[PDB]
Amino acid sequence: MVVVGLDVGYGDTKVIGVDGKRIIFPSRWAVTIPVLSTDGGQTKFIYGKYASGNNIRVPQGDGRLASKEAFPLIAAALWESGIHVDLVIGSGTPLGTFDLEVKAAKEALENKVLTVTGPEGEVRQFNITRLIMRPQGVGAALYLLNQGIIEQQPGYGVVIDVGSRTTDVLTINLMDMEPVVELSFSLQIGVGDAISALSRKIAKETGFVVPFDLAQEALSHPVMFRQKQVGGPEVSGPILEDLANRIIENIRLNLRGEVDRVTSLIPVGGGSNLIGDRFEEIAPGTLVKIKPEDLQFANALGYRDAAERS
Ligand SMILES: Nc1ncnc2c1ncn2[C@@H]1O[C@H](COP(=O)(O)OP(=O)(O)O)[C@@H](O)[C@H]1O
Ligand SMILES: [Mg+2]
Repeated sequence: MVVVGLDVGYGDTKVIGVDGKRIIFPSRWAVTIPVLSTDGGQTKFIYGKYASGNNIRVPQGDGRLASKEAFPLIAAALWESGIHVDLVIGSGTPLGTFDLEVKAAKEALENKVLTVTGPEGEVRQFNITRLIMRPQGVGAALYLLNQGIIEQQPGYGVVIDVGSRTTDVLTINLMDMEPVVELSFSLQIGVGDAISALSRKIAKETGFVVPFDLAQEALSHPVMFRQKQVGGPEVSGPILEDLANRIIENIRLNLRGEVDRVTSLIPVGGGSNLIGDRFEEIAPGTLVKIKPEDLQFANALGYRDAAERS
């Protein structure tokens, strides 16, 4: 058994390979720097950073592995995973739809054989034995439980997963690491919002259209496109505080009175890299320390862990 843990998110796909190497390609694949192929040859796509264009595929849901917008990424994951196989895949999808979405994922990948072709004519064949699935938010909880960054006890943990499109909050009861369904939800407010809050912002003062990835970067660090130096953090406050507040307010709205049973607050996901610390005020000195580099990967890391435990 090779074990991979995989997290195909609207923005980035995240994968954890052999001896826990961390692959991660932007979640986008257009048909035509590897061309790969699930059809043996007939068909062929670029993925990741090197797909630019108009007829460009993307995920239309978080954690939707049975989706036809997802396959070429999964395929592309098992590529960069580094099998020198018989793999188990550990993954997640949000709690709201957790059950349906597990079902499709098993139909589309359990006991099936993804056959795939890259440069200089190379076949690789993964037989997928099983699919372990855990809700998004739980993946990240475990991994931190395994690392001792959190521990079991009385009270409730709140994993706040800042994503690219959605912010995904999962209230978990520490006694038993079981999610509290009624106290668990998804905002449709992510990082893009801060991004576009910026691309938009540029032209409405500067002049041209500032494209995706400079815009992404610009949230955390300054930029240049056409010898034009647009972007930077002291500007970026007025955005990310709103992004942050919107997220925060919306959490008080959902959680309420029940914000008193909260012992740990657990910023996770890529965006906690900008507005993470800002989340203390929901319930202060319940924050839980996590290495910046571990934030986009807490879930995948935990989906794989889960995979081994069985
Ligand atoms: N180290 C980084 N520095 C600044 N921002 C980051 C960093 N890593 C991730 N982010 C931001 O958080 C965003 C979303 O996180 P992520 O969960 O990876 O995407 P997804 O929404 O697909 O789950 C990223 O797209 C990126 O803009
Ligand atoms: Mg995500």
